[PDB]
Amino acid sequence: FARPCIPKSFGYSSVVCVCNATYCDSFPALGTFSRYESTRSGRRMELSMGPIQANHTGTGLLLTLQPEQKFQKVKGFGGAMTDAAALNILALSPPAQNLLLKSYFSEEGIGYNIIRVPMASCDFSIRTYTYADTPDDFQLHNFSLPEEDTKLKIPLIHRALQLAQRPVSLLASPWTSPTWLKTNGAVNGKGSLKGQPGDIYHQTWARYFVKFLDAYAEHKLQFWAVTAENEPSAGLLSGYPFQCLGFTPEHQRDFIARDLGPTLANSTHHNVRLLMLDDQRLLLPHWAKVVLTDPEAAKYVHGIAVHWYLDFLAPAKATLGETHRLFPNTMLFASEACVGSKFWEQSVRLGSWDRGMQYSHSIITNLLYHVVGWTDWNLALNPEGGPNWVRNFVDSPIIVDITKDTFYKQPMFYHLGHFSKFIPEGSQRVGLVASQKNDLDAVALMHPDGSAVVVVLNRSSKDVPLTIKDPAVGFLETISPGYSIHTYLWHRQ
Ligand SMILES: *[C@@H]1O[C@H](CO)[C@@H](O[C@@H]2O[C@H](CO)[C@@H](O[C@H]3O[C@H](CO)[C@@H](O)[C@H](O)[C@@H]3O)[C@H](O)[C@H]2NC(C)=O)[C@H](O[C@@H]2O[C@@H](C)[C@@H](O)[C@@H](O)[C@@H]2O)[C@H]1NC(C)=O
Repeated sequence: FARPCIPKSFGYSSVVCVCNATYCDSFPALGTFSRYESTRSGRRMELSMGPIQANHTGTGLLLTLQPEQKFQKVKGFGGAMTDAAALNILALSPPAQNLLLKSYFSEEGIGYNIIRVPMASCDFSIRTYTYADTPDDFQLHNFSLPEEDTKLKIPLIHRALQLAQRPVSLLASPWTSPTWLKTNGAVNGKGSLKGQPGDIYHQTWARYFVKFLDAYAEHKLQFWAVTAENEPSAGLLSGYPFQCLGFTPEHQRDFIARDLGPTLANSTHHNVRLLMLDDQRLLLPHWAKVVLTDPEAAKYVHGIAVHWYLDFLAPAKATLGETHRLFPNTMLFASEACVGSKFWEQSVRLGSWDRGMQYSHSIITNLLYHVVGWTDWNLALNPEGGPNWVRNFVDSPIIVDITKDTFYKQPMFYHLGHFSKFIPEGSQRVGLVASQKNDLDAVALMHPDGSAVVVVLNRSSKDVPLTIKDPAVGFLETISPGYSIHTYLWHRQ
């Protein structure tokens, strides 16, 4: 049954939806379309229908589908299961925990199909650890998963998979290696692996990845992909305040070529995809050129992961678009995003419409430039945006209010849902052209069954009447209200 949003305002531009132990909000014909609408004024994925008409006339804005122009296939959408997300979720009563996970992972919720999992601690942990902290354990004999994995992350990831109808892909990323493998002997700061790729430090580090995949397999979890390192550029930066491990693109190239690729290929986990970069898109296309023009590294790289944080410095055509033109067979994937990280921003703005529009504007732009997936950061945080051992607080689509056993679903959650619920793995992006200049962001995709989905974000405050033309089925006449977001679905059969 469709239970509606319980709105609550916290003084910002829109409302959150209040969920608790007993209550959370939840969820065509032919010649007919469905519309799902979310507005700043408070509408939350509201369903409505309309006719696909045969003829159309007028000089209004027209968006024409080009279903014969086929682009990338979609891997999917989801978020990260950090220690911080696990702690917050486990601090609710079990019925409330089930409503939180169902929100994300079930068909009654928004159908996430990706989960990013940090390999040992990052800033969103309450302590500083790796899986092999015993000094000079080159053998990795004292390699083990702490309670953070065995009592927190793993059981939650299981509950998620149990609630999913869609098959879920796990993605793993390390922030730092054991400190005895690092030039600087610390989890943070400027510092990289000692020595040079091909050597004992590097074979050990590669072996750790396999050790990690082995331990997760023992608990019956398998990975779709790993990244070669979270934000390699970080550890190049003097003073870096939290867990990091620096690689120049050359160093990453040679690590993948001589150590990490071979070690994964020779393992039971040879089907695991390796993704490179896992950093700002401004580093593209340079990094892809350095890594992929080496045939010894190229043969191990399935794809390129990007983070959104310096987007403003890096227009998508010159970065994502140029990477696709040079390397069309190496998928681009967005693996981390969050709002509220800028020193001047308040970490959590409960009910922020603006932050929701940032998510959807990013997903659309990324999809228009060949990106196959998009992953949020922390699945849930507290009202302060934590916890986080260095107070690097940020926002999250779900905020958990522990002392009240309630959690808030923010507009980011819905802007995300507009994609994740209606764009399953295997969907494919198709062309869409606009009849004239406009302030909308729009993308069209084809489901595996051939049915259409179109998402329209209105970045301006003015209501925009428009028409969507599907070349051999008809016309959808609709209105896109100011600031709103719409998903349209229709069968082309
Ligand atoms: C979990 O959240 C739910 C939904 O928000 C809480 O229950 C709801 O409780 C509200 C008010 O407590 C209730 O309200 C209306 O009717 C009033 C009289 O006509 C009117 O003046 C008022 O403003 C409300 O519009 C609403 O009907 C109800 N929602 C549903 C569908 O249940 C729930 O609360 C607690 O559990 C039940 C038994 C509830 O009715 C309260 O009496 C309880 O204290 C939340 N749980 C907790 C722990 O807060």
